[PDB]
Amino acid sequence: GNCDVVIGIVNNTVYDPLQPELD
Amino acid sequence: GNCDVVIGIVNNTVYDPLQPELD
Ligand SMILES: *[C@@H]1O[C@H](CO)[C@@H](O)[C@H](O)[C@H]1NC(C)=O
Ligand SMILES: *[C@@H]1O[C@H](CO)[C@@H](O)[C@H](O)[C@H]1NC(C)=O
Ligand SMILES: *[C@@H]1O[C@H](CO)[C@@H](O)[C@H](O)[C@H]1NC(C)=O
Repeated sequence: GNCDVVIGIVNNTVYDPLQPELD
Repeated sequence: GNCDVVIGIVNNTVYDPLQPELD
């Protein structure tokens, strides 16, 4: 989904640890 | 497994998110 439908929402960054792994 | 063992399996491409970032 996109952040244009959900009734209650917040802003935080999903880490996806692989970026660290790649570098 | 190996592709031969399963029945009705269809040739297709599976995409990996990690490879693009690495390159
Ligand atoms: C009620 O809940 C919504 C999320 O569904 C939130 O945006 C809102 O701030 C809340 N308001 C009150 C008055 O509880
Ligand atoms: C699926 O059904 C068709 C019927 O035309 C058949 O040719 C095919 O062998 C079947 N798939 C199998 C057994 O995986
Ligand atoms: C595609 O499927 C056929 C099934 O007859 C197989 O012979 C062929 O090797 C497959 N293609 C691949 C692995 O690229």
